[PDB]
Amino acid sequence: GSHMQATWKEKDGAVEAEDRVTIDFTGSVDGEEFEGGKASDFVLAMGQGRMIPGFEDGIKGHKAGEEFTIDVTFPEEYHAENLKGKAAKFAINLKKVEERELPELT
Repeated sequence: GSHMQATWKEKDGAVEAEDRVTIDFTGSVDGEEFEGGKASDFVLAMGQGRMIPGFEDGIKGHKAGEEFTIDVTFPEEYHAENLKGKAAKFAINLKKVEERELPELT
């Protein structure tokens, strides 16, 4: 299945200004893990997808293959039809942290 819809050009080093890490986590919200209560290949954008104090903490993008637990709650603006206003808790495990650069930065 060779196609590749999305475009990526991330290197193989640590986290950078606006990168994208690969993390797997499992957590609950009000004491009960909802939909996203469990993620394996969670592609986080370091400084793109409103990296909140929670993700910006553990999922810094410095420990490729780490296992940590952080809190996460999405603001009133980050209301995505999938996880909008998700005030929950997660236990994540960092992995592939590279330097993604979709938009041309001049």
